[PDB]
Amino acid sequence: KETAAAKFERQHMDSSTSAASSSNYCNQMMKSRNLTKDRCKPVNTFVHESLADVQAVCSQKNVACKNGQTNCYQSYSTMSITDCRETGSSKYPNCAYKTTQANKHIIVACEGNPYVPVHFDASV
Ligand SMILES: [Cl-]
Repeated sequence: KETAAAKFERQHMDSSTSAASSSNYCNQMMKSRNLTKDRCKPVNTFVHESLADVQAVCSQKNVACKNGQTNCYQSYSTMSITDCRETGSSKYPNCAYKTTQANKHIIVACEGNPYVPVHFDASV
């Protein structure tokens, strides 16, 4: 079984680019991060910052999670992110995503020792 921290990295980290450079980014990344294997994951955000910078959010601003838990943290800085969401043309096995690039604060849920991101809650 994948660890929670490892799953977060696979689903949400893309430090290799500064930003999505085209409309096909999400189609490509959703496939390669294995988020379309058996069904199309409907919504997924990638963060275009270093792993260290995202990990550091777990010692930034403590805020409530949407679900009412208290282990969420909001980045002090905006970060480059890409939101990927399925479009109406999407039909497994031919998933199709809209790519939306933005610079926004991220909110992550943190757990463990080391205390690291395990869920992507939202951007603001
Ligand atoms: Cl997400």
